[PDB]
Amino acid sequence: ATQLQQDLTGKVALVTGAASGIGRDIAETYAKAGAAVGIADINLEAAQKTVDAIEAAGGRALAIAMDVTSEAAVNDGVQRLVDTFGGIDILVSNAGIQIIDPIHKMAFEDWKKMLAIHLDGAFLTTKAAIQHMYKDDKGGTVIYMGSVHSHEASLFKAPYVTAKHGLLGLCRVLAKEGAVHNVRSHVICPGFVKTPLVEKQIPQVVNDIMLVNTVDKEFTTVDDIAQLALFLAAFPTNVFTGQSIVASHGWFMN
Amino acid sequence: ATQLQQDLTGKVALVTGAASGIGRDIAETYAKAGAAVGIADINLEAAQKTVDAIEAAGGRALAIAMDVTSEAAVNDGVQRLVDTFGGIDILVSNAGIQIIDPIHKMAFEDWKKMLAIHLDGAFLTTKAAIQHMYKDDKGGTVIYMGSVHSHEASLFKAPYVTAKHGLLGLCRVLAKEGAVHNVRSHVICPGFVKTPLVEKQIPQQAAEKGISEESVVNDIMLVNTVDKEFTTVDDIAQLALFLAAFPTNVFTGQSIVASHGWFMN
Amino acid sequence: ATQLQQDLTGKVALVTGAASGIGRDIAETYAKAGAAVGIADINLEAAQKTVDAIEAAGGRALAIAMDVTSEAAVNDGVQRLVDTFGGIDILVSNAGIQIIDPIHKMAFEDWKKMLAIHLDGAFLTTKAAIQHMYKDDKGGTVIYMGSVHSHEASLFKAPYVTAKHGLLGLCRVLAKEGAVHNVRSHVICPGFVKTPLVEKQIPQQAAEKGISEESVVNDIMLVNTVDKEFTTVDDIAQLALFLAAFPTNVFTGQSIVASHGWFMN
Amino acid sequence: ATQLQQDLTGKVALVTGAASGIGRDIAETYAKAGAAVGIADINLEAAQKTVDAIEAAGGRALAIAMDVTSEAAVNDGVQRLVDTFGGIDILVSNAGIQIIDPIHKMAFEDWKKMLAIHLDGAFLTTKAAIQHMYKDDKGGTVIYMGSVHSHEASLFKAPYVTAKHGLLGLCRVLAKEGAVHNVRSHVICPGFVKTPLVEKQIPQVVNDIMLVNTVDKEFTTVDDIAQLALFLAAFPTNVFTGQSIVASHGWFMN
Ligand SMILES: NC(=O)c1ccc[n+]([C@@H]2O[C@H](COP(=O)([O-])OP(=O)(O)OC[C@H]3O[C@@H](n4cnc5c(N)ncnc54)[C@H](O)[C@@H]3O)[C@@H](O)[C@H]2O)c1
Ligand SMILES: NC(=O)c1ccc[n+]([C@@H]2O[C@H](COP(=O)([O-])OP(=O)(O)OC[C@H]3O[C@@H](n4cnc5c(N)ncnc54)[C@H](O)[C@@H]3O)[C@@H](O)[C@H]2O)c1
Ligand SMILES: NC(=O)c1ccc[n+]([C@@H]2O[C@H](COP(=O)([O-])OP(=O)(O)OC[C@H]3O[C@@H](n4cnc5c(N)ncnc54)[C@H](O)[C@@H]3O)[C@@H](O)[C@H]2O)c1
Ligand SMILES: NC(=O)c1ccc[n+]([C@@H]2O[C@H](COP(=O)([O-])OP(=O)(O)OC[C@H]3O[C@@H](n4cnc5c(N)ncnc54)[C@H](O)[C@@H]3O)[C@@H](O)[C@H]2O)c1
Ligand SMILES: CCC(=O)CC(=O)O
Ligand SMILES: CCC(=O)CC(=O)O
Ligand SMILES: CCC(=O)CC(=O)O
Ligand SMILES: CCC(=O)CC(=O)O
Repeated sequence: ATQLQQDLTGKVALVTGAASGIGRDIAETYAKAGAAVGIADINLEAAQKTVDAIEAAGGRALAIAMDVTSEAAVNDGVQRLVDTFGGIDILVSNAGIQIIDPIHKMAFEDWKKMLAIHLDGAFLTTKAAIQHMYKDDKGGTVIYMGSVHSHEASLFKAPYVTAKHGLLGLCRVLAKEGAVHNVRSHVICPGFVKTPLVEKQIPQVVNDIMLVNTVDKEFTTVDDIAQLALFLAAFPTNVFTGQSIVASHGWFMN
Repeated sequence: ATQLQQDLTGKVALVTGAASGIGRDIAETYAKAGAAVGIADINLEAAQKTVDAIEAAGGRALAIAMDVTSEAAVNDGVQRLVDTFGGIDILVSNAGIQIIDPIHKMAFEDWKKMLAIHLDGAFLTTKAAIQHMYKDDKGGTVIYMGSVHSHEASLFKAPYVTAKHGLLGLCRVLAKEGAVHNVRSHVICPGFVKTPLVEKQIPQQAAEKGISEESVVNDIMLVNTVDKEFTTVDDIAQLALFLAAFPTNVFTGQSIVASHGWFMN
Repeated sequence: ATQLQQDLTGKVALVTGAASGIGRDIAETYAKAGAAVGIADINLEAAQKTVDAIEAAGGRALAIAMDVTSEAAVNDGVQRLVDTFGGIDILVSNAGIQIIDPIHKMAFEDWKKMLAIHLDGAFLTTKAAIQHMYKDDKGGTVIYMGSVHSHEASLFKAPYVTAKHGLLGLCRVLAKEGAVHNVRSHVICPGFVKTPLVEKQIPQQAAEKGISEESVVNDIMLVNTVDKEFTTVDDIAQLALFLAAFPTNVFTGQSIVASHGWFMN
Repeated sequence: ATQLQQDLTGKVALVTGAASGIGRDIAETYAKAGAAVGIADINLEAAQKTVDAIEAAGGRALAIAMDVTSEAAVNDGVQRLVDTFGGIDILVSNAGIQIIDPIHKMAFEDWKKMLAIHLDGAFLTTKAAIQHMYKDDKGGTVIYMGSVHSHEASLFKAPYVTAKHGLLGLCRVLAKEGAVHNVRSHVICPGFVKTPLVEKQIPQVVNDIMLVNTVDKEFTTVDDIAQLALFLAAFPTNVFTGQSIVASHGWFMN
């Protein structure tokens, strides 16, 4: 007989985009599970508010100014975490934005900004993290925040769908490369969640366009994603390495 | 901030194939979490041994003689569980066998036996279970035991690969039909696990091919893992408990591959 | 610089379900390309009508009474084609029916009938065909008629979706086993095609739901196409001829979806 | 009864990376089928040699200097084609390179160069092409050159696998957006082909690493890919819009 593992005591996690939404719930969930957590965001003030809440709730956290499009900012922020907490056991590459336009109208600047945040961010944070994890084959976990848009398309989201599909590719290479150093990789693929990234979109409908391909017309929640991220991060074996897991109430059945 | 849910207190589960291997660990893990478990298997005596181990640890279980190929045996055993513990919240359709032969040699009766156990067993237990779960839209969880062989093929396993592919289809239909009744469906897709279904295969293939058992394991069975590791019964029982206990229906219709990087879904 | 190959001169094809719909067009298209075609279907008279149209256009065909659920009927009909035209180069396993009911209402005998036609029919015709194709490693092409329902689910179609998922598995195993004998396998996955199997469904679902036939077509059947278009029998016959005539085994084990953007594979 | 369609008489195609390998066979195949073909390459001299061969073989072609990473070079080259032949009916986005390194060793410059060629090239050529195709809903075909690495990973190819996965995403969005203007999109996914991109790799093995996941230990050929590209380009209906088709001798069964 067995039981679920969820203790991250002694572990150090870095979550990008951790000032808000899904990242913030993953960070606070990891801190409640006993991890020391780096709150990495381009918004340093918002990151420090998250850290203050985590510390008041009895956890350990560090606010890290990090534009994930910048090699220097990624390398310096990972080093700050390692200097502060002694290492890095978990990376969640979660920072993201949305920019909506049809391909024939979309600015090339907006295309490149989307790939810079979603794909360059994923590459830079992965490379920095695994350089530490590969030391003495101690290993670690890398989770990418994908989407149902890793697996299928929607109108007017060309660069987002391109990026979220690409994150599967990066995850699958890291599973192969990382195996020899005890590094496992996963992609979590949510459906729509009522974060600021989405409550933004609703004004600029729920049952008829956004939840139309769910089986039950339910939003995915931040706690759905944070529970799956804790289950993966705490998992005692590398059995899930290379996998994507869709959390979408039946929108794309993987 | 949140945390994992793993409490099945007050829940009733039926696990087919629970005398052995993956099903036995899922049943014992569900009982440890507070579920009452129906142990459904071909022989009452073999099922009763799993019941004995659950009762020794302070859990509640019932041995159910159920050949999942039989409509009457499936209907009668599901009714016995409901009559005993008051309902059914969780079905795990897990009973299986392996018959190995290339298509051009495979006996038609072996093809039919394989689809009956894997596919008719999944239909019959599903239909009997959701009759109860659909009542007053109480709802429940149906888990199918698929495989990496739900998603790709291996030599000499046509009916097995056909069946494990088919179970994704049944799960996807049940996700759509069950939603209005609070029924969620899932497929767990293990890589090789060293149950008796596999431990039998190792000496056999070593002798046929005239290679070491190490070669069978490393160059044939685990050749497409990234790390040359078997999946374990505890891997699959932890995933089954994570899904059975999950507080929302967010995973309904999904397959999750637990294979050490053999087919990256 | 290259060009398409579409010459089947000197080839012998067997198409199951070729009295009607998708199978009839594939058979007539293969004959036009110079193949001799076995028209296999439940009734000799219905199959003979397809043979009549092929002969009128200057082609060679044979009506074969074959219930693909029967091992003896399948073995006897494959032998008749081989005895008549000297061999079998191409199998298209296409015979099918649709039975619509939600899982909780579906008769077990309807589940079993569906898997027998789609899955036992695919095993039996495959095994009988490759006995011949494996001789002297002459080789050949096996095409399964899958569906979008090979890859995703719809309400009330559990056995159909289970079967069409299963055919991907059988195709993937045959790709691995057949390679050493120059046998290649493929699954064609159409969206909705207005054959009699579908034209029957439109009035029926309009009457049950109390909606227009336009609504059945646009809001139910084609709702997940990008352009609200049916797939056609000529779409599927052109893909079948492209695959049957292809000069290399480059597509072996693949499924190709022909669905106007309904499931993008 | 029906038959295969392969006549491109009256049609205008643009193939990127058309000076060499798969692109060159697609271009010459389209020209033999009666299309006027733009031979778009960063190597203008190599492009003009391809054009000379096509013209001597009795076809129509135009050499177009085009770095697909450059918005200006893409827009100017598409306009040159349209000015010369009267429009654009077919785009094959095929230009590519390979850069091999593990994630922990890979230069960030090499990551960005790979995404610039594979993904920015695809975006820029698509946007330019569909602006013409969308005029009076005349429509057209866009084919991306993916890979088995659209669908699964190999060691030491993080940016390539990321890019080829991303091309599925872009194709699936264009199928949805393009449908209202009679534009269809496809991805062709070859396994290994003995082009210069690969005969390069063999020195720097065949049966045991490169063809190990094929069912028959065969290379994919340039004519395999060119036949599939002609079959799609000539297809009388939009039935295959949004689809990827794997041509790999059983390496990844889609
Ligand atoms: N909300 C949804 O429906 C949904 C669904 C599936 C996937 N996603 C993905 O989840 C992730 C998080 O999205 P969210 O909904 O929580 O959004 P959010 O806007 O609530 O949070 C995103 C965070 O990323 C930060 N950020 C933005 N650009 C950054 C940069 N260059 N460097 C560092 N930090 C940066 C923002 O400041 C913010 O704190 C994204 O990758 C998104 O694509 C969201
Ligand atoms: N072991 C593996 O590597 C592996 C990997 C992937 C999937 N699976 C699947 O896991 C499931 C469990 O297999 P396992 O490895 O634990 O094997 P196992 O042999 O240890 O257990 C299977 C159980 O099923 C029972 N069973 C067989 N036919 C039955 C029938 N008609 N009615 C009722 N019970 C029946 C057996 O008696 C046995 O107790 C099967 O569906 C199998 O295909 C196994
Ligand atoms: N029409 C669609 O929209 C569609 C879409 C995807 C897949 N399909 C598949 O295409 C195939 C052909 O269907 P269709 O639409 O042309 O239908 P159809 O009814 O026009 O033709 C099916 C043929 O199969 C024959 N058949 C049925 N049971 C048989 C058996 N036991 N033995 C031998 N022959 C038998 C029928 O007599 C008939 O001639 C089926 O496998 C179906 O599932 C159809
Ligand atoms: N060869 C294979 O095994 C294989 C397999 C699958 C996919 N692919 C893909 O097929 C496509 C063609 O590859 P190939 O093997 O024919 O390679 P190749 O090297 O033979 O041809 C590539 C061509 O692209 C051109 N090119 C490079 N950078 C460019 C740029 N910035 N702008 C414009 N043109 C540029 C080169 O000059 C060359 O003429 C690529 O996208 C590749 O990823 C190749
Ligand atoms: C990917 C689902 C999500 O991130 C909402 C959106 O599509 O903008
Ligand atoms: C998928 C089931 C397994 O790992 C054992 C088998 O293939 O016989
Ligand atoms: C997939 C077969 C089809 O389009 C008709 C049906 O679903 O009944
Ligand atoms: C994608 C297959 C190919 O392009 C060869 C390679 O992996 O470099």
